[PDB]
Amino acid sequence: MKLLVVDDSSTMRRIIKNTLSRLGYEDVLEAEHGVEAWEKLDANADTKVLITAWNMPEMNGLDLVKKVRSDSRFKEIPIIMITTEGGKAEVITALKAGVNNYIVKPFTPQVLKEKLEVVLGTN
Ligand SMILES: [Mg+2]
Repeated sequence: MKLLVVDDSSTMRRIIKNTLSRLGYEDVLEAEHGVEAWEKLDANADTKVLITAWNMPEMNGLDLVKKVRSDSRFKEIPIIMITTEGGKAEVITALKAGVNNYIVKPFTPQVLKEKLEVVLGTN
């Protein structure tokens, strides 16, 4: 169960990684921007779950998600967006692009655990 977590906020990366860890998910690769996230996906196609923010330089997560969905080896990859984009327009925009679960920032560590548990259960 190989996860890639993409967020330009290093403390958010920390929280998601620790929370994944507490749910029994240890094989987490990180990225800061959509470009590095795409290169990582592209070079490590055995990745199982993409977790991405939206707002970031060097390609936003929306364009990251569309680029992932268009790729022939990532059509069924589960995509979780974790974003401050709480507006429904953005939720709609993102499900349209291929986002499968949407978690809205901000959250307590314990709220993130409950919410990731809903999507991923434990491993
Ligand atoms: Mg936040």
